[PDB]
Amino acid sequence: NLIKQLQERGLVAQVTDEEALAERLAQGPIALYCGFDPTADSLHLGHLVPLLCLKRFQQAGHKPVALVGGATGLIGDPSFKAAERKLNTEETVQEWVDKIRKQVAPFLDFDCGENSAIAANNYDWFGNMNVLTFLRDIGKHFSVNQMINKEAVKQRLNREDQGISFTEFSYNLLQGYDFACLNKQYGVVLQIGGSDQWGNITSGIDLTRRLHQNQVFGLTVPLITKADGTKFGKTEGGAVWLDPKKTSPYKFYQFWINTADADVYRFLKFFTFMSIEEINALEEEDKNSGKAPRAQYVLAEQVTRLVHGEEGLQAAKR
Amino acid sequence: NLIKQLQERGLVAQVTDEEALAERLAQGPIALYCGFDPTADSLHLGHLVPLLCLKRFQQAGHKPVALVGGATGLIGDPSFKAAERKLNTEETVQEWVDKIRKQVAPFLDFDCGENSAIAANNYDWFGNMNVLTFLRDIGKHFSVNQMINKEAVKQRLNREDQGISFTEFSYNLLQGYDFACLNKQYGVVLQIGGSDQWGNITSGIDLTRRLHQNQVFGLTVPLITKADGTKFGKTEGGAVWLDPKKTSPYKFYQFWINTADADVYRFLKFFTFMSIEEINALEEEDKNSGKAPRAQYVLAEQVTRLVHGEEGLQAAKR
Ligand SMILES: Nc1ncnc2c1ncn2[C@@H]1O[C@H](COS(=O)(=O)NC(=O)[C@@H](N)Cc2ccc(O)cc2)[C@@H](O)[C@H]1O
Ligand SMILES: Nc1ncnc2c1ncn2[C@@H]1O[C@H](COS(=O)(=O)NC(=O)[C@@H](N)Cc2ccc(O)cc2)[C@@H](O)[C@H]1O
Repeated sequence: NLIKQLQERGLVAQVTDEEALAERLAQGPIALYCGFDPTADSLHLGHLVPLLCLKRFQQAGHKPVALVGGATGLIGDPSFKAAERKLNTEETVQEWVDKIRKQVAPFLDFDCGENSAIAANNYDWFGNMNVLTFLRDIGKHFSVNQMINKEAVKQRLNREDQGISFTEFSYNLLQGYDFACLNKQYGVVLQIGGSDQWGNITSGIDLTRRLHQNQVFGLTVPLITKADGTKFGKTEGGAVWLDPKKTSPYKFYQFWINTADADVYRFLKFFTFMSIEEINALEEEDKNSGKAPRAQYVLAEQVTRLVHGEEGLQAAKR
Repeated sequence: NLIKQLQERGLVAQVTDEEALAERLAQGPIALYCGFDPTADSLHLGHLVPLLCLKRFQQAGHKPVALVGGATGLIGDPSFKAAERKLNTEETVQEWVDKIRKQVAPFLDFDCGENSAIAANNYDWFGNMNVLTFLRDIGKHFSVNQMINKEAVKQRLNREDQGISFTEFSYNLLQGYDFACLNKQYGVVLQIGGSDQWGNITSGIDLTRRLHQNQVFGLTVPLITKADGTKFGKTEGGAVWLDPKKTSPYKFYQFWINTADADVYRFLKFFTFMSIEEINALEEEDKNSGKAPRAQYVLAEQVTRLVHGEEGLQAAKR
């Protein structure tokens, strides 16, 4: 039902159990979540993909759970990460964490009644948890042998000079517990994220089973990348952030206008909430027409409105 | 000096930096330590070897530091262990810690003067340590790449019949920190133990250097075994404990008095404080004499007195 709708938009990289998941969603409204680690004082285009999916699920009658890694942001996710990561101060991260929680709120409904979104921070439980308690209660459920063969960290253990500290090596467990922890208190039976989080989701699905005996699910979204294969979220000396202070609403609207034809339509399915029909109708429209493709104009006005509202939209034109 | 003296009686299997350690020991009195994890309500003959070396070191004017792993006892040292060591309740380990601590006290002098022994417990700094603090403050200094090639655990990894959990895989770090922690609060520059503890000692030496820029040392005593080869401190009633309640002084004395002629002398160098001379004069004595080797007698006399004193000695004779 819903999963297939997302597949139409091309926002479905993988699914742990496409049938049971599709069935559970049928039985009734479920609660899912997606994590966001503090690596800056603001999120960017890349992050906007998963976040938007949550809203998609919510409009479908589901309850989204946007979580901020106040704790995981202090260790670093090595998932398909070329090299080690910086250990930001406990204060700097806290400052960012508080900026993310507020930057995410507007994107979700926090009072729509039943499926009201909920903001969570893994620091709440990892920020006062003992080390021995962690290793014992959570670590005993992990095999180093299989932790090594996980793609997310594969290269980092085999390769020439790609190493990995014990710090980021345990990240997997942290995000793993998060799933179970959220499932235990909020009944979250689904987690979504980029294709690079598949390994972390898996661990979360497994742990939850041997911890609460609950069949949980995971759904990764494909990592968005420009047709010209040039990553995403970043352009020149400044990755397009969501904070209008780091990326002027005017500079934001311009970024979309500059979208290549080989992407514009694919981007509309990923960053807007337009029915796949009116989107394909727009493509077939720009095709037959001998005029300039108005797809970008649409794509720019849509996203700019979602991130900066009518205000920023009118600001990007003055 | 003292190093070679220990070599004379085969109590030294490995030494990190024999040279530097030699000069340091000569420079003046130092502070060493040896850990003993609570895996039972009592210690056995095997644990007695390293414990005695602490006193031997103390008689040399150095200060021994007998540490009880009130925390590590909850994790489990996998050093050269084929299987996963089951987890004991904090209530049980705590109950064992007290017994071991009081059982160790007698063996060391806790009020002779300056070189008074110290009773340490890693639970003091690991029991109230946040997981996030541990993972980064310590974990960042450890490389999974080299943790995997560690002899102590290389068995549990490169096998398809065995396996190691994240719990015991993180043990090394705990012991590593202990050395650094002790060196920072007591100035402990040396750690001793069985050859199986070499890996844990080394890790504690590099960690101390990376966190305090100090050069500590490590010395491991050979894992004493029986001539035939069978494990040491193991009989039909299980193992030979230092706890009278578990192993009567009578049964304790009989174990020694029944020592093979090929071990009786080594054991005298390992379990007693008789000068290497009188020990050799004793061996030379038995060598050529129609009588029966009185080495066994001497052995059972000495050891039994060190573990159960006069009371337990006269108890074995009745
Ligand atoms: N270009 C892109 N296209 C699609 N998705 C993208 C993307 N760029 C980033 N993302 C996704 O958007 C999110 C960005 O935040 S993130 O720093 O990568 N998140 C993480 O690293 C997770 N470990 C955070 C986390 C998740 C769950 C937890 O229980 C705890 C922590 C991730 O889901 C990432 O996969
Ligand atoms: N038969 C034997 N001959 C000689 N030495 C022996 C022996 N049997 C055991 N030993 C040694 O005597 C001690 C017995 O206690 S133990 O439970 O094995 N100790 C451990 O496992 C350590 N990991 C404990 C530890 C040590 C230091 C720390 O900072 C923290 C913990 C160890 O040093 C062991 O190597």
